[PDB]
Amino acid sequence: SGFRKMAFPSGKVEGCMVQVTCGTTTLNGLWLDDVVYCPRHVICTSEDMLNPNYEDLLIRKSNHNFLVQAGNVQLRVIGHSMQNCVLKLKVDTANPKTPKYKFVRIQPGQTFSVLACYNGSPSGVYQCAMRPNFTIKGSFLNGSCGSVGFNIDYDCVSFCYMHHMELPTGVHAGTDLEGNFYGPFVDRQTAQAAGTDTTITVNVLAWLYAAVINGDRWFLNRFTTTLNDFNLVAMKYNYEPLTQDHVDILGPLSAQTGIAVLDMCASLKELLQNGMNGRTILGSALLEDEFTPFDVVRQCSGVT
Amino acid sequence: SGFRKMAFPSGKVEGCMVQVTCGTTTLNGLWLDDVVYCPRHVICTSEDMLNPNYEDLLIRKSNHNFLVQAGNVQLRVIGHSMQNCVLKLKVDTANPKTPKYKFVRIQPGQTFSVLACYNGSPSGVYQCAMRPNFTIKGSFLNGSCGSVGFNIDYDCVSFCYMHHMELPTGVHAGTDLEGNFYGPFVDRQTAQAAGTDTTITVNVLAWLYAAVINGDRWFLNRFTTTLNDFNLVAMKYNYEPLTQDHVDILGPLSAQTGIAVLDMCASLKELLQNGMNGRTILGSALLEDEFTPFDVVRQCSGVT
Ligand SMILES: O=C(Nc1cncc2cnccc12)[C@@H]1CCOc2ccc(Cl)cc21
Ligand SMILES: O=C(Nc1cncc2cnccc12)[C@@H]1CCOc2ccc(Cl)cc21
Repeated sequence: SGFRKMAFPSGKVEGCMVQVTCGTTTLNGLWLDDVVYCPRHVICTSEDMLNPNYEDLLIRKSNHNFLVQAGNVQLRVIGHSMQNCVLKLKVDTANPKTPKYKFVRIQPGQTFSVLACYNGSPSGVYQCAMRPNFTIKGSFLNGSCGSVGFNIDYDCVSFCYMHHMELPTGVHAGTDLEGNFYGPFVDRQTAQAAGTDTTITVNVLAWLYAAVINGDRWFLNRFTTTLNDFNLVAMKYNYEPLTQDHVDILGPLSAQTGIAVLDMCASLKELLQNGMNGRTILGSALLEDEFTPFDVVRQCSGVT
Repeated sequence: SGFRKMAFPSGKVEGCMVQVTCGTTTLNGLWLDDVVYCPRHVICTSEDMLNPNYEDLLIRKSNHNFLVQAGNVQLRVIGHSMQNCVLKLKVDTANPKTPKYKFVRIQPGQTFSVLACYNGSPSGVYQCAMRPNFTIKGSFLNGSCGSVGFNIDYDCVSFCYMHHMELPTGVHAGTDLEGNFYGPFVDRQTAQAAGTDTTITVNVLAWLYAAVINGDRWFLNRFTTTLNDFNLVAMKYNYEPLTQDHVDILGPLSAQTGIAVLDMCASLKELLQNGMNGRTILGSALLEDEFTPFDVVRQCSGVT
């Protein structure tokens, strides 16, 4: 028993973290096989970031200008190319610690673990979610760029995110491992609207099932609802509309607890309309939306 | 910017995790040098746990009865001994992945990262605190026993905790790496009082400083207090009394923000007496006590 915001074990990802220096800029790189992946803003000075012409800035750079350092050993750069907002540095040595890996583009509402790095060194690991508006509420300081988000299925690491930017609002933006930004963000120090964010409804319901599994049951009630009645409430409270796909993904949790999905929706409706009344659920005074139904099942079953 | 419940990178600890089987019981072991450390209840069946005589149960066991498996390779056990509530299995091979390490006994209120394991395999990592009553609010299922808590200073892992037991209340109890329980707990399936827990005052204040650093300042007020006036309030709300040592440890955060410690105490006093009024601080609707002043400084400075 017990429910925690757990991150995947970070070892397989620590072994890929390298330091990438270009001119005066240093950020983090991801070394998989004979390729180092890093944000393309490694070629910019602070004044370049205002309105950078990346093609033109990269043209002034050569393989010898990119300093890649793994731990304490230098890697020889033999190729460089720009793919969207990432640079791919071909090095002459395959990373001996390259795990089984995939590059995946996660969906809004999905969760992942971030290994925060500075100067190619890992400082911490946390579990977070890709918000519906495609930002992440991370913990990133200067030099954190190039830090990656990932999931782990047994031995295969699915890299899903690379940190690029902190918006003036304090939220974070980044790309998939092909350099495509999540959301409408561009890699420029300019005004950028994050957009209206919503609460991930399926995740809150999943977390309410983890609460019932772990003993916190006070929020359970004598009521039920319909998808449409619940969705009217979700609209009023800036929650993502619940669809039959969300109900279907909640099937395993609904089966384990014996509480129908729409019955749990009625509980969520009452918590939305009445608040917590000074009580807590799984040690939290707000409705948690950073645990997916897959995460709750994984944590309550013990998948390693 | 951004503030997260960050855990240390778990790689150095993943490389020490082994599976320990004795009879029909399997739990996790910690392989450092040529020694595997695991909870001594690995020698018990479920019926033994009611009132076990560990000396007598261990006497029926020989080195060949302890099956230690690292990944997919078996370790040869050449010695066994019981130290308090841990078994030390001398194996014939030193763990090649043994990092620089220390065995430390942490103080109540201090934090650490837990690498949850099942069958010697790491499933997740989370940051938690040793409660003032010496329990931990972890996330542990059957087979999690032998999972360890630790801190990391550059390259040195300080092992501070080994999971042993889940109390009927759903809280967790365990030992230091010499087998000494934190708190009054015994390794028996019997009624065990956890004791009155309190909120770690210094940690809440530290987290309030991290909120000011990161922008959440609404809770700041035109008031100040004294250690004694604040402590009367702390008493009423089951908060640990604040001492001059706590004020002293808050010095760096007080210096960074320019907000005197007793001025932040006055803010905490008002939050205790008036609640949050439906607002949040660092995305939380309650006062967080699982970040020490050292953790806030580390996270806001970027120590790797
Ligand atoms: O965001 C960036 N810096 C950081 C990232 N994350 C966290 C931080 C925290 N504190 C200072 C800086 C940070 C860089 C530098 C600023 O201008 C831009 C503009 C667009 C892009 Cl793609 C990157 C950057
Ligand atoms: O606590 C224990 N089991 C677990 C630990 N942690 C989490 C769990 C979750 N779910 C089932 C079991 C768990 C073992 C077995 C029960 O009897 C005792 C009594 C004292 C001692 Cl020292 C250990 C044990």
